[PDB]
Amino acid sequence: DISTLPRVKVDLVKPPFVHAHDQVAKTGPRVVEFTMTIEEKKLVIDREGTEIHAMTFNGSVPGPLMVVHENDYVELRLINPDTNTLLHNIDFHAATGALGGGALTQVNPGEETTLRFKATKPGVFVYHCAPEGMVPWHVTSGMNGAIMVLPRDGLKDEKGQPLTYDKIYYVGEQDFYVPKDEAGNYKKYETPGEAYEDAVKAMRTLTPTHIVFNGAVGALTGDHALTAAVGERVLVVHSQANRDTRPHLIGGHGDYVWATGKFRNPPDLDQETWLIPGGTAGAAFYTFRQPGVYAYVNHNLIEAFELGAAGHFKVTGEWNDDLMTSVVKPAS
Amino acid sequence: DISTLPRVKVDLVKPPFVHAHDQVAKTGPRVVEFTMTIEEKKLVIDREGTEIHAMTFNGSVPGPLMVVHENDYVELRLINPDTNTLLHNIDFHAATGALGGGALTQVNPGEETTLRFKATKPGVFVYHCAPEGMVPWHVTSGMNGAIMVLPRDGLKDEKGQPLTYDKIYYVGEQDFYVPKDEAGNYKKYETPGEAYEDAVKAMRTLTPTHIVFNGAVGALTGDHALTAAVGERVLVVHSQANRDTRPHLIGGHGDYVWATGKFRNPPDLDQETWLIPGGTAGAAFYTFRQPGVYAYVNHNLIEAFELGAAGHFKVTGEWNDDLMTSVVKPAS
Amino acid sequence: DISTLPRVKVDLVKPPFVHAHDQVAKTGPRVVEFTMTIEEKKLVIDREGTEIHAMTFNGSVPGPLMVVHENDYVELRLINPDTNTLLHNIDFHAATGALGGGALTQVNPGEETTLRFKATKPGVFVYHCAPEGMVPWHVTSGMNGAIMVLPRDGLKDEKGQPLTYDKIYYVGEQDFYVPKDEAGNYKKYETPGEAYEDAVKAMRTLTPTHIVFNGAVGALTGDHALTAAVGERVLVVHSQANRDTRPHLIGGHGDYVWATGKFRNPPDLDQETWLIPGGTAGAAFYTFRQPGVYAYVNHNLIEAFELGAAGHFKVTGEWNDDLMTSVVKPAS
Ligand SMILES: O=N[O-]
Ligand SMILES: O=N[O-]
Ligand SMILES: O=N[O-]
Ligand SMILES: O=N[O-]
Ligand SMILES: O=N[O-]
Ligand SMILES: O=N[O-]
Ligand SMILES: O=N[O-]
Ligand SMILES: O=N[O-]
Ligand SMILES: O=N[O-]
Ligand SMILES: O=N[O-]
Ligand SMILES: O=N[O-]
Ligand SMILES: O=N[O-]
Ligand SMILES: O=N[O-]
Ligand SMILES: O=N[O-]
Ligand SMILES: O=N[O-]
Ligand SMILES: [Cu+2]
Ligand SMILES: [Cu+2]
Ligand SMILES: [Cu+2]
Ligand SMILES: [Cu+2]
Ligand SMILES: [Cu+2]
Ligand SMILES: [Cu+2]
Repeated sequence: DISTLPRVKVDLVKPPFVHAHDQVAKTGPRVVEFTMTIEEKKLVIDREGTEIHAMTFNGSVPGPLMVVHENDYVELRLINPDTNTLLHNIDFHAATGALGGGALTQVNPGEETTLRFKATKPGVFVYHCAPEGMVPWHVTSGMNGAIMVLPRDGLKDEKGQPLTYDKIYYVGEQDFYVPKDEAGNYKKYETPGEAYEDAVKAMRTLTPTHIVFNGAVGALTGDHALTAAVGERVLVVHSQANRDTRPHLIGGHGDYVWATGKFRNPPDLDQETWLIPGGTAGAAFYTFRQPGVYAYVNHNLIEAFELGAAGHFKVTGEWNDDLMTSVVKPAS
Repeated sequence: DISTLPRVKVDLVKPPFVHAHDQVAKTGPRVVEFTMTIEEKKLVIDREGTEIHAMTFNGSVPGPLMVVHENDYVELRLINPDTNTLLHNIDFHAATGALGGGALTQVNPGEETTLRFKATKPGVFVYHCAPEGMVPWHVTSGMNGAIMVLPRDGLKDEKGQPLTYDKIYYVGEQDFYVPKDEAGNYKKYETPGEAYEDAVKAMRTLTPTHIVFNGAVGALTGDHALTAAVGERVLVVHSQANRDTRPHLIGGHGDYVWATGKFRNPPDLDQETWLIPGGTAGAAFYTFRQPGVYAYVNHNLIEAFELGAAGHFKVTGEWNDDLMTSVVKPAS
Repeated sequence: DISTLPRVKVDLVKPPFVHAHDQVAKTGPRVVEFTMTIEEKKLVIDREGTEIHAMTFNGSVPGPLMVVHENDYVELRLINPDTNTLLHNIDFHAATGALGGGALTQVNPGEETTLRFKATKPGVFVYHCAPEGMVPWHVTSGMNGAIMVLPRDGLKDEKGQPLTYDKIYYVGEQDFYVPKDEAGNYKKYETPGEAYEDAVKAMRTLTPTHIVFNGAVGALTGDHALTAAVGERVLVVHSQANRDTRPHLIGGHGDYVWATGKFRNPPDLDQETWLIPGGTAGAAFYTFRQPGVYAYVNHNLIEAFELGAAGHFKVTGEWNDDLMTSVVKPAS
């Protein structure tokens, strides 16, 4: 009887940060209550000032990472304020039935709904908006995030031993398809209905104009670089709701990787790069061994360095000359 | 001595259906006899009426699924009637030697041939036409299918326990490259030789115009939706002879997935989405838990909803409110 | 104390050949000394005579395969002669820290440097140039190769039994983005600085003009076909520093495949085709069972047969009619 279970209210945080949770479940199964408010908003996505009309869960691209344990119930109150213009819904790849929830969560502006589903499978999973007939437009406008369903006894390695992270980050990777005129400059639009056909045309090229982490070129750099210390164990959850990606930590590895995100499977060890298929979340665990700057990229390096799919870690601590050293510095 | 083995003649069926077979082999090794007749034919592939000249095995895109057991012999009589115009052959990725058979099966119009090969490796595998110098043109004109080589003791899970499907479907995914003029409309051609250079030009864009299941937009919908009941175990074989895909059951999962199709490997568990590389067949096993409509898609959602890579399941049975429910239906 | 370890100097060979090494380590850990000299040079990459300005390690595309054992130290002397024009460096995906070495190895023309790193993880790994702000340009100009870090006790199968190759080949796959004018012909450039913006424009299409093995269309064919004999065990290392590929041996299989290249993981068995993500090296082991010509391809068959991603094996020995035979040769 679900009414007999504890309820716990989660207050979400903005990516790449993740709301507080316990890796090993400290309670029995619970109804975990989340609220998200849809926000349609202008977002500047590149250094040139390109501005799009983003469609967001909770004001961010990606939407926030939700975290529960296997066999918890996820109860989401989804709010579509009357300041928005479009119909929206939500599909959880973690859920079973009704198109992941999408068939049950269609909200016009000025409406809300509450969905509950049982998180029966452990893993990281995409969630995204999916209104009938408009699905890729909403997803590729930024309306996607992820949910992590932890095993009740936390993560395990390929031998069944515990893997415990000290820090977790959520990197959402977004492909945008900003319409171009025949000279190649972006077009802008006066209403969503006036934008729709050229959004479809742009999408049908299958060639993103921008591929970004955390909603914009450079978002995970500078004062917003990811951080760690030598010796810290970091889990990086990475999602891509629409297109394949191939994450890579420049100067590091994925020590344990669930490339397709599902924790009942043993992780892949020692990865340089891994393929997260479009429509999937994956997760990589790494223990930092060296300080300094790292780049975390999609290793289509054009996508990373020309289109935006690159962020940084800043790692503090002691340099290990046994692992790497300059024997003779560059010289004539 | 192969002449001492039983022969069994298989009568193939049109995809997405699969000819009758036994999961666990009820006999010793056999020579399994198949016949396919090549048919070049016009096919309408979209709702707009776009018509291409398809190149088919047995009149369908994809060609039919062949099913044998490991260490059976596959004996294929391949017929190229004189009503066709082109040379064709067949390459089985299940086979060993002679370019998968292609070097031994070149048939002009008005010819036939018979190939035998031993199915030494269990899995689902692509087969496709591959005439020297014209390979991607034939494949991307629809001339590809798949063969399933079952282990003699049927499928097994990651722990070695049996996995028995109640139903099986074969979804062939086809990328088409319909030539476009500089305004973007499709061109049509008067002979295959007159079409060849612009087919090559279209292919070299690496951007399909259409990506379809079972040969056309919407083919696996309406009266031709896939079906199941709550509690039924379904295997979905999915092939893509030329380009990567990322299948996903919207509202469901791949409970056990051989993404790259080879049954000696343990399946991946609990997948949301999986990557089937171009040139591969994969297979996903799912037990339905909820009734209703599901969409089965390539989860590049542009490819699914704009280019055609989407089909439906219609599932009968009882709704489980424990797994999912609307707590508060959409309202003001 | 690294100074107490043996040093061994390796003399590299041109791909697809691989310098001599032992699979099972015959010594304790060593400092393995390599030297590479960067060469910027013109290369003709197709049958039409298209000529690009390639950026190479050691004069080849790909750069040579380096081979060490786990927990050896790799000490690379990297030389940038004054006959080159550009700044270069090197990033090893096998290494830990300093962007894989790139932060420590920036060499102007007329400079050299020596980097040492400990090869702590077994696998095949990409290495590539990565100068800040110019990364995809150098990589997609050919400036990438691979390193194999063997387990000290050699390769093992999924059950922990030895896998010993008789021959090894290194296939580097290169995506080139030759700039096109609005009629579609390639452009040529008078200096690297004058080429840079249109190189970036070409790359941003995400559509390679050429995808080649060993630096050119047809490079691994004819007198330069790969060779083997029936019964020989062959390891094919395959890298792609920037874009996904899907290798396939036409007429064969990958009997044991590390698609993402890391030997602590069990190999995938019986693969037809496998996905090597951009930014990764993979390795496939096969025992030949039939003589004749094989094609080794990227199984996007457009990429293989139209853009260049195809090579050949020529295999000597006895034909096995049990595995495959023509029962009735093509006839009227
Ligand atoms: O708790 N049964 O899904
Ligand atoms: O968190 N200690 O494994
Ligand atoms: O190529 N990714 O959908
Ligand atoms: O080494 N990563 O580009
Ligand atoms: O979902 N396996 O990582
Ligand atoms: O039955 N030997 O392949
Ligand atoms: O088919 N019964 O497992
Ligand atoms: O991107 N698939 O070949
Ligand atoms: O949830 N599938 O788009
Ligand atoms: O081929 N492994 O699914
Ligand atoms: O040998 N420690 O990396
Ligand atoms: O090299 N003999 O296994
Ligand atoms: O589609 N490969 O990057
Ligand atoms: O069978 N390979 O194209
Ligand atoms: O890296 N696993 O092949
Ligand atoms: Cu929406
Ligand atoms: Cu989805
Ligand atoms: Cu054909
Ligand atoms: Cu093939
Ligand atoms: Cu360089
Ligand atoms: Cu790299």
